[PDB]
Amino acid sequence: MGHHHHHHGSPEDLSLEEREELLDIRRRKKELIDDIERLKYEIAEVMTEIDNLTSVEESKYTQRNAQIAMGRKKFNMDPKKGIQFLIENDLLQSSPEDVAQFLYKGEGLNKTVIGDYLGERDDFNIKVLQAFVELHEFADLNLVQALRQFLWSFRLPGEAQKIDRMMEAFASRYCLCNPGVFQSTDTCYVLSFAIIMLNTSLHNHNVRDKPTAERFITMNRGINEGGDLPEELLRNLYESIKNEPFKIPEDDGNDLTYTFFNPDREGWLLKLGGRVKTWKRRWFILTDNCLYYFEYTTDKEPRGIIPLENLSIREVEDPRKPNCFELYNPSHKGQVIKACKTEADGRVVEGNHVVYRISAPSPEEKEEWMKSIKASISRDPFYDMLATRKRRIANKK
Amino acid sequence: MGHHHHHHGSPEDLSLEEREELLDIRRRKKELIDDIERLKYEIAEVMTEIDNLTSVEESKYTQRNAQIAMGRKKFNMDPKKGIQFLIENDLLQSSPEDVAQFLYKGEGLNKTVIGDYLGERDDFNIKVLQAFVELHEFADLNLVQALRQFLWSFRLPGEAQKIDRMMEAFASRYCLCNPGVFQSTDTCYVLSFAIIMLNTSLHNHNVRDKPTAERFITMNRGINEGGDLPEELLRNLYESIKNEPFKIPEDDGNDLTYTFFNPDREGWLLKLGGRVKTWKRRWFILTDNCLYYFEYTTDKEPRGIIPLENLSIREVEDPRKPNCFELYNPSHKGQVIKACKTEADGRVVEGNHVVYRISAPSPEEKEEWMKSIKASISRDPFYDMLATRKRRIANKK
Ligand SMILES: O=P(O)(O)O[C@H]1[C@H](O)[C@@H](OP(=O)(O)O)[C@H](OP(=O)(O)O)[C@@H](OP(=O)(O)O)[C@H]1O
Ligand SMILES: O=P(O)(O)O[C@H]1[C@H](O)[C@@H](OP(=O)(O)O)[C@H](OP(=O)(O)O)[C@@H](OP(=O)(O)O)[C@H]1O
Repeated sequence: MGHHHHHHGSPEDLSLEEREELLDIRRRKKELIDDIERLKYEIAEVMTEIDNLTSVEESKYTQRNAQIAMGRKKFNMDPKKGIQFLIENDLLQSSPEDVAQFLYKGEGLNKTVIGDYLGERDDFNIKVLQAFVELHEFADLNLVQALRQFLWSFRLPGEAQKIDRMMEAFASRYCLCNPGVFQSTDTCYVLSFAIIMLNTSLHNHNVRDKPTAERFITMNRGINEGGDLPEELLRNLYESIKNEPFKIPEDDGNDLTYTFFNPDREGWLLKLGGRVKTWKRRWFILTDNCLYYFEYTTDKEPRGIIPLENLSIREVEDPRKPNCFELYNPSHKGQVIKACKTEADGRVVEGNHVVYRISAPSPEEKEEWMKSIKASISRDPFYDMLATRKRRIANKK
Repeated sequence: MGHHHHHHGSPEDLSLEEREELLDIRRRKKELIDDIERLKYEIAEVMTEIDNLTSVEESKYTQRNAQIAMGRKKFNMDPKKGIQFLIENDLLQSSPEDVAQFLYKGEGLNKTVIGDYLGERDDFNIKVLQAFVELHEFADLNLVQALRQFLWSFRLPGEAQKIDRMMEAFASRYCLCNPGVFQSTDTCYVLSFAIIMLNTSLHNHNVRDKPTAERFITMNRGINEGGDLPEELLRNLYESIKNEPFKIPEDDGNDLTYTFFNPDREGWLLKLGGRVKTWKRRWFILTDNCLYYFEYTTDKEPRGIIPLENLSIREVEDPRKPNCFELYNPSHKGQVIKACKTEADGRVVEGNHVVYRISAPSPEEKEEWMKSIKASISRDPFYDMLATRKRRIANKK
């Protein structure tokens, strides 16, 4: 167009050849500088070699390296003994901060053992855990970003009490680094486990219900001490996890972050009677590691309650009913399972079941129920830990 | 056995080949630098070719200001290297007095870096330090006022030997400026640290019990080479610090003047006897790596004295008493601990203890005493240096 000041060319303007040459020269100079730096480093190394360092003349590895290597192996066998060895032999200073730096570096250390050690209730270990989380720089990171760093540094212990200590230290550190984001440490803690469950949900194929961004927003309603967190904040967390699962060190495929299942379920099932083997359709609620069943969805009181403590599942083929499994106690063959139910007259009595045979409406519902029940049983101490924590999260109005 | 931290050596340097290699590397580096310079020249030529001088460009370039700024930048990263750059660029003269004036003005200089440089043991640095203190006028100022002035000029280094050199230089200067105020340099030095400790005690919220003027006065009994300083002088110093904490430049909230804590302890505990296994309530005082115990808080004469050198402490189970710990000699198992105590007849005799078992009224107090005793045993180099000066402050030679 007849105008002025308009290139109407490419996205870039015209370059001049001399300028390009100058740029190339600058690059060359930079390379030369780098080379010089490398040479200087080499010279320094040579000087160190020249210098008298105490050791013996023939040596495959050196004194410091050899001693630290054995100390790391000692740590992996028994963290308390390893730390002690390193301190005694002046390979590591005695303060919680120095020990924490050693653990954070984590060179040649088993990260499961790191987790076992940091999760101990001893006063020294508690102080190391504090310094350990202080080595994680959480300022200006969203909660997932901080979790990614933290969960690279160690492997979560199996003991519910130990998991609690470490996630409490994490949540407290996050909130101090990011003040005003969450109303309480409890909020941060519970949301953290919501993120961990979402990781399992979205990335483990054994989980069929893949929550949407909107669904995850709804699930965390009232988490902020009764209030709701910003929808944008929850979306960023959801999308980060969706895009990339938690990367776990020394991953055995058995990690909590990958196998944190929802232990709760509701729905219709048929159940076979105890002494009298009649099939009845009942509304079932799995909650608090118990299977509650009701005659009608509108009933206030359950028809019966089956504690899942000490039970396991076996699939069975039934002559009449499809998609069957049994709950049974593998330790007490032929013995009645501890449970309660209501008779026709309203009397609450003990159940007469050696086994509970259950039939699901579809193969898919069978698999869902067995997963939920197994999950509920297998991680009960941990779900209990979260439940007692969530109660203090809810506020009383 | 144990090996000494600093080792002695005989001058030997069999690394002729290595040295030669280093020299070769240096030569290569020099060549690289020359090449870089050539490249820069070429770039300049290219720039000239690019530019057409219709006139000359008016952008103020100032080589002298650039060198000044460069020198400061260098100093703040490495004080020795910044000072050498300024000298080579004719912006600073090379005498200790000239370097001292440069640091004393400290224009755009990091005050922590100034302290790092002044504290060094080098012959040149020692001379700079003396000239640096000479540029401070302490005449007609009291010790707090002189300390306010001095502590504006630099930040105290962390190392005990460096602090000592700087505070010795200060105390010497103060006493020359104000003759007759203190009977010795030692008196001035120790009182300076009493003032610093007071600043910490009054102004650091971590110190619970704030000293009164009268506590500060009595704490300093005998400091003037065996005699007391004027009551009103000590009161004036106390009142000045109480009214205004030391103002520290570039303060990070972790300055020595704010964190100079008193580790000495006192309290009632129950102790088990030696030959005769009776439990006695005794008033304990821990100071200068020794545990004293008394019948009454008002006694000057202790019931016993237990030097902590060569001892260790461990928590112990007792059949009857809770919250117990034990002093024992880790290196000589079963050996009687060197101590003295008084008998009912007034004799002083050696103790008969292989261990000193002591019961605290709470688990918390047991933990506190153990921590304090362990800290005493591990020692603190600067606490010890102050202790030494306090011992030399003496009435008669
Ligand atoms: O209703 P009828 O055909 O008489 O049979 C009943 C139902 O199957 C009960 O199920 P529900 O309680 O769900 O109604 C069952 O109790 P369980 O709940 O213990 O299975 C009874 O077991 P016994 O009481 O053990 O015979 C059985 O007698
Ligand atoms: O008071 P009685 O019951 O006679 O028993 C005394 C006290 O326990 C003493 O403690 P204290 O000195 O605090 O009064 C102790 O001295 P230690 O202070 O050395 O423990 C004596 O130890 P032996 O002297 O070793 O028996 C012990 O005989």
